Amino acid sequence: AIPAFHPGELNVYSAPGDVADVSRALRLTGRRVMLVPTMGALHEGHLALVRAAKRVPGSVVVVSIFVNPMQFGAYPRTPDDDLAQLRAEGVEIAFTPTTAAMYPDGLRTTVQPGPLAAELEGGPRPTHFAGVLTVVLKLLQIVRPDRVFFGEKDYQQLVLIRQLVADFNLDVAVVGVPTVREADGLAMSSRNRYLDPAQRAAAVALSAALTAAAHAATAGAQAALDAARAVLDAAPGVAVDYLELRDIGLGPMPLNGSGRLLVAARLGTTRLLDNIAIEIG
Amino acid sequence: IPAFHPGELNVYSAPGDVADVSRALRLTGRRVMLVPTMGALHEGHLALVRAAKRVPGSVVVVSIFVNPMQFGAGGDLDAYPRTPDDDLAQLRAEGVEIAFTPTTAAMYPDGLRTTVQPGPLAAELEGGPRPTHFAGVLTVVLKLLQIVRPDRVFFGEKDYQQLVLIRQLVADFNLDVAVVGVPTVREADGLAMSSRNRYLDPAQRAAAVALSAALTAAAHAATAGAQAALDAARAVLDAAPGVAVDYLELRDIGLGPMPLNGSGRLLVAARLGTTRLLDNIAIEIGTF
Ligand SMILES: Nc1ncnc2c1ncn2[C@@H]1O[C@H](COP(=O)(O)CP(=O)(O)OP(=O)(O)O)[C@@H](O)[C@H]1O
Ligand SMILES: Nc1ncnc2c1ncn2[C@@H]1O[C@H](COP(=O)(O)CP(=O)(O)OP(=O)(O)O)[C@@H](O)[C@H]1O
Ligand SMILES: CC(C)(CO)[C@@H](O)C(=O)[O-]
Ligand SMILES: [Mg+2]
Repeated sequence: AIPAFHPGELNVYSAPGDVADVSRALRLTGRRVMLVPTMGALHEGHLALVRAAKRVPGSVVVVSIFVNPMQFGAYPRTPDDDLAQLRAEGVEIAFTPTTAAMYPDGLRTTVQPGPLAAELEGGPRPTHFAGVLTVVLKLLQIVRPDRVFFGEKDYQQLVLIRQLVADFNLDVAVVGVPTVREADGLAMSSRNRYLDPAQRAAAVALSAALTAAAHAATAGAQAALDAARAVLDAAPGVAVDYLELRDIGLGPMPLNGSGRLLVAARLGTTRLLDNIAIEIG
Repeated sequence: IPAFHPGELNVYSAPGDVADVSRALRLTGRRVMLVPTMGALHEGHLALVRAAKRVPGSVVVVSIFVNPMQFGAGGDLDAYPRTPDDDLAQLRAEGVEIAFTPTTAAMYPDGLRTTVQPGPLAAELEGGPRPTHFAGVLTVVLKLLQIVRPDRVFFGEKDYQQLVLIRQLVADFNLDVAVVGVPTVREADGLAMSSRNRYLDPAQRAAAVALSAALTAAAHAATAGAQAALDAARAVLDAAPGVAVDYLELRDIGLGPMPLNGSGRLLVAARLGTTRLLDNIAIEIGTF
């Protein structure tokens, strides 16, 4: 028998088989299942993902809350508050599995990403994306959503998930949602709370550098890169790990055309990242 | 949706075509059965097909694809037997409605990019000397399952380690498909059917009976314990001319990090000339 599902209410399921059965039943009833993968501690950035999923006609939104140990090398856990926010957004399904339910046999079969996973964010964390793709593949198989939502803020992650979907012939649409930003441009992130006042003010340099580059781009790729570097060079205590212009699939940037500029920097012990669309010329 | 002529063999090479047809069939209530093969079909494959065919209201999809990823450098890939015409004739004779025959470019348009990394069992037995073989197998099977989205997928017990690894793949990635193992089909004297049997000359073919003879002798000797079972198999293999044993191992049925306790599987791999043959059998320790 299919588990109970109360429309218009937030239905919480912890067992994978339960959400799998409900999702299947709902799709048969005329709903389009939308999956929004999270690790909890929800903020406006996550709500933008949720709102994107909810606006699809016939949508039933499934928000997974799962701190995936495999993508780590202390993590904030606010169950009650996260669920309240989801209820406030009109989300009808929350999937909150335990590590044991997701990995009943430990790490055995896993996903091995292509070479892009060793670059950029993969430099300091070479096994991070294998963890991300493995848990995302599992969530996709459990929930079987029509569309899955990820923030553009973690652009490399978004691109790797598009590679996962294409490479494994997955029947799901991957939707990238624009980065939600604080009033001064800083990309919203749970980790921002760790920045002291001086670091928080200096942190504006990442987004300022990216938007400066996007507008400098009419003058060419070098102009865009040099403008971004100048902005980052005007900030104290911002240790840039990388500032790279690539094509939209993160391969080498074209002579002209569309691309993406990505930056990551360390402010004290907090690593921040950001990125932006760039049109060369 | 491409054309689907019921009661006839429909051949599709494009992944999108078989995906669309399978989806359409599933939507009308028919249950889709997938039998993955690398072609060069023989009675062993037909047993998988018949097992699939008997599921009520099923539509059977047999994929034929010599997967380059599971072959290690060498002329192994080029040497693999290919008999496409006889294969399709056999499927028609079996009443199969769908054959999926993708091209290498359709399956690997981006070369080897995202792939499946099997658990530790993949580095053992068959994987010892071929460390990337099972990643090739699991990657292609994962793709075939996503393309066809069958309710059940059929594999032969002959390649027992492969069957176990596919069950791991399905469990580990939460795949919504039932894995069905089908008993090994054998020639009248016991030889496990295999497309590689065609490389045994008359003498090697005669000597090859030793693998199955050794396994069945071991299964009956097992009432006396594991040592008796293994020694009986070894004696039969040792009495066989021109049979070079690669390995003979008795393991728990899951072939995993668990000691043998009552129910096991005895696996053997041996070379007759350049032909490497495999076989395995269920073993019950201390049971008559
Ligand atoms: N500002 C933002 N705008 C849009 N999506 C965002 C976002 N911040 C995070 N997301 C998305 O929310 C999902 C969950 O990612 P998390 O890492 O759990 C949250 P986070 O804010 O990035 O925390 P973190 O600072 O610990 O990394 C991802 O798809 C992520 O890209
Ligand atoms: N004798 C047999 N009985 C039952 N299933 C068999 C079988 N021989 C092969 N199969 C199964 O048929 C499927 C396809 O395997 P193939 O590699 O295409 C044929 P093969 O005969 O095993 O070729 P090979 O000798 O070149 O390895 C596998 O699931 C395999 O285990
Ligand atoms: C499972 C399989 C069809 C994958 O190519 C192949 O390994 C085989 O012949 O068993
Ligand atoms: Mg994050």
